[PDB]
Amino acid sequence: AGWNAYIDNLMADGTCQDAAIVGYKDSPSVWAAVPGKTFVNITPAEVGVLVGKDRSSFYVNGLTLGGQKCSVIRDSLLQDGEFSMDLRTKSTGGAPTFNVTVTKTDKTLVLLMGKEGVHGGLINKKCYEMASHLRRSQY
Repeated sequence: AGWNAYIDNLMADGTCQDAAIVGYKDSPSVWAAVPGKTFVNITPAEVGVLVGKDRSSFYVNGLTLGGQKCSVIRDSLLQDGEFSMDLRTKSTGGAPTFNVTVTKTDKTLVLLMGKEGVHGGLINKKCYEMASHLRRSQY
């Protein structure tokens, strides 16, 4: 329970602009998300591609989250040990892009988006430690 607590902790820093906890087994659904941003709009369909078996067009085609187009920098989402995927939003001529990290637990996907100028290495670190935290309550 209390999935909002995890979102609140992830957002306490001020360096992040979006975060969401999404259940992806059977019937994917957003369990907790930042109101009014992009992750709150993820659809079961996009989730299907994330935990998806076909991970080829990822590097050369990217993917989308809550409608937002993204590029894939690294994908170890299913590879054991790491369990995370690092993306960068896709922007227009000169629009600022943002770092995104997706981490997978037993039952959920933890997503985090940083603000402009925040290192990916940091978004990844916070997402990763948060996912580690949830697998302990067997989630």
